[PDB]
Amino acid sequence: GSSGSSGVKPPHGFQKKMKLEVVDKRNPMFIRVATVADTDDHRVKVHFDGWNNCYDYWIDADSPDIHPVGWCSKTGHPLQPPLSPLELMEASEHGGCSTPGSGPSSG
Repeated sequence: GSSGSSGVKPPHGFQKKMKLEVVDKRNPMFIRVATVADTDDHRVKVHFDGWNNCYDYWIDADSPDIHPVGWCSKTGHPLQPPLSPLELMEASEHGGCSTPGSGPSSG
């Protein structure tokens, strides 16, 4: 492709498959990383890396709570890391025996 030209303007100013610091609705004093899954007319589905998709919610891209990647420095507020690299591992069925990890020693 890449044959021609196509210029347009953004609806709010956000993109998909990107990162952004979102303020936990339930906790306005806590912020974590997010991932723009889908950008609506005037909204954007912010998905918290790890946190069960269910958590995901449609937040206004123009919302004052929404902050760009690096808003922790601007204001100087501490950022909290997302879920563990094992908490997002779903549909993991392990069908096999295991060995006991216990057995002290004394005499």
